[PDB]
Amino acid sequence: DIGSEFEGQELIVRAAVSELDPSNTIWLDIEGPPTDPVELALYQPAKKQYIHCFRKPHDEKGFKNGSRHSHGILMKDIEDAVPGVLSYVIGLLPPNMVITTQGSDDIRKLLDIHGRKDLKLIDVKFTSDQARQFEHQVWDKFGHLCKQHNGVIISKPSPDEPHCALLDCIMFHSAMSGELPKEEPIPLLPKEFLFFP
Ligand SMILES: [Mg+2]
Ligand SMILES: [Zn+2]
Repeated sequence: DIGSEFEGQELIVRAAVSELDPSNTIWLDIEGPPTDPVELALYQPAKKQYIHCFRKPHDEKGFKNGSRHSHGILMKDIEDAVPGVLSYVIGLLPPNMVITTQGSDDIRKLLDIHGRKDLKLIDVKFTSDQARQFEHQVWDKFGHLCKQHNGVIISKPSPDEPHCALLDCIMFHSAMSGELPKEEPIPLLPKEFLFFP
């Protein structure tokens, strides 16, 4: 408990989680399977804020599937992610918090694995077309928020846009609201802390 080389990261995450208001809508999305997640985002539109972090997968062979066909995150761009950050964020979430999601199955599993059966999920149950209404607009306006999706998406016309946990949250909220947010949410976790020097 005393002397950790990751004391800073821990304090940063604690400070970020303390900013979450359990009275407001909070979105959560992950990329990667719930057993080996590689990207996590929480987004609270009412406070114009988000928590966003990464982790290196433990199953590198399995990671290839999501990388090529879903999220487009290359191993090179997350191999230096500080381990445990993603789990620490989940561990700190307030008791019994209501979390908004699109497609609850994998998130439920993720949270259950983390022993967070107390967290409650709303699934907005969008169709794919509904969920991604604002995809191009979100990448145009907010794409600079995540530069970690550099792999071309293969179809197992034109390549699909890769899925980013953060931009997914933003575009899902935009779909629910009918419009993109006023302007630019603010990161609660400084990017430089998500990765090894
Ligand atoms: Mg997603
Ligand atoms: Zn991303």
